[PDB]
Amino acid sequence: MKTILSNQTVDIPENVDISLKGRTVIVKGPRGTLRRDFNHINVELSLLGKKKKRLRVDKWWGNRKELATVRTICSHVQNMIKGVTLGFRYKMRSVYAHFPINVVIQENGSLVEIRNFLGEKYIRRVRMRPGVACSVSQAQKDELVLEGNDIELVSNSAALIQQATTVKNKDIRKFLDGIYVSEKGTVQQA
RNA sequence: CCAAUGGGGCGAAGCUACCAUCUGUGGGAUUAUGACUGAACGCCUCUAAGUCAGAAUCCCGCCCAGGCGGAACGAUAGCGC
Ligand SMILES: [Mg+2]
Ligand SMILES: [Mg+2]
Ligand SMILES: [Mg+2]
Ligand SMILES: [Mg+2]
Ligand SMILES: [Mg+2]
Ligand SMILES: [Mg+2]
Repeated sequence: MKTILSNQTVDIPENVDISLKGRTVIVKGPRGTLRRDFNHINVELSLLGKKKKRLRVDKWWGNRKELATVRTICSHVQNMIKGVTLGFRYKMRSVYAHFPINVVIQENGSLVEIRNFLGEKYIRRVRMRPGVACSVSQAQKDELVLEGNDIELVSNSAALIQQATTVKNKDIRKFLDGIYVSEKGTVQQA
């Protein structure tokens, strides 16, 4: 079955300016700008109102798979609003039974060195995605804080570190060592 | 000198032996898999749209040949313009 119309709307905070170049969404906020291209989805984007702006997503004559893309766009656009206003802050804890995991931040938070992971002599060097900054946590021991405006870049950056410290040829239910994503917050709490 | 290389010792050059010696190499997309964001299904979800890492595999490189396939350049005798 094709549905005549399926739509959803997004509310834009006053401090965020959204402009459309076709299906390219440009969100400008206090923390910067994010541009995402949605040309791989056949939807219709509309900006409504002037005082309280809104973004509308329309899908005319959509089957089940095409209808599922309508909310996906809204959620991405909301994350972009969240990124440019509050930012994204993933925290990671390093877990170890015997060998402390030493983390050194280089290149202004764009490179992470991991040493002595399960006692390995090999040094792991993880490169953060552009626009993502890693830093050791002054508040807690054995913790990292990744910050950025793009949720996917920040969360991909953290996945790289988490998968860098993988245990091999052991029972990973026993050998639990590794750095893991422990919290998903925002840079500015508001 | 002859004995169809008379026999035997040592033996140049050449050839030749893991029986001596030397040299044997880099990327790309990715598989399995593990994940990101994320609906579908207000939650969840590696998947649906989008995204990441990924290998004796695969393709290429390096290497071997070099097409009824080209190229630049030289010189061109009764011959070119
Ligand atoms: Mg064992
Ligand atoms: Mg005789
Ligand atoms: Mg001899
Ligand atoms: Mg590769
Ligand atoms: Mg996959
Ligand atoms: Mg890849």
